[PDB]
Amino acid sequence: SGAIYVGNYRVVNRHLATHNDWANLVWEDSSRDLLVSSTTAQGCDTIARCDCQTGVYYCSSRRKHYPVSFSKPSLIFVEASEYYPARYQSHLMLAVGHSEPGDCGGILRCQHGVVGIVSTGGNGLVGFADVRDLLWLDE
Ligand SMILES: COc1cccc(Cl)c1CC(=O)N1CCC[C@H](C(N)=O)C1
Ligand SMILES: [Zn+2]
Repeated sequence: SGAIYVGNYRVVNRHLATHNDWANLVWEDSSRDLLVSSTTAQGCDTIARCDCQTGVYYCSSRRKHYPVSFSKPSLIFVEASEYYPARYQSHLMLAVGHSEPGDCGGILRCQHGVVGIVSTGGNGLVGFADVRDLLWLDE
């Protein structure tokens, strides 16, 4: 579990979105595992606007923050699941690190702010859904 609260928006993994999230829908992309819904209160999360490849993410399964090196956002193959058929997920960044299914939602940050959220993992790797290109989150 986990969300990014920036201004009047809540950004969550599309596979984990609630009824409230779909009833207050702004944007959703199944191929990115992202869903953005509207909130009635203000959010103070800063979104990073950068090309950073290092940062720190929260791993709920270890109750710990881990520093990571990660790749550029890209189309990576993701295996089938109860949420999606086997497909290419776009805007995905991979890093070597620990993750478990309940780890989706954990925030990845750099010196400039929120980079993205945990969306995939397995085999000693963690995948992050990038949010740095969604410029409308701050406007
Ligand atoms: C079950 O595989 C692992 C293993 C380690 C870590 C993790 Cl987060 C998972 C879960 C995983 O990657 N999923 C399940 C939920 C939807 C994700 C997606 N974005 O398509 C794909
Ligand atoms: Zn950065």
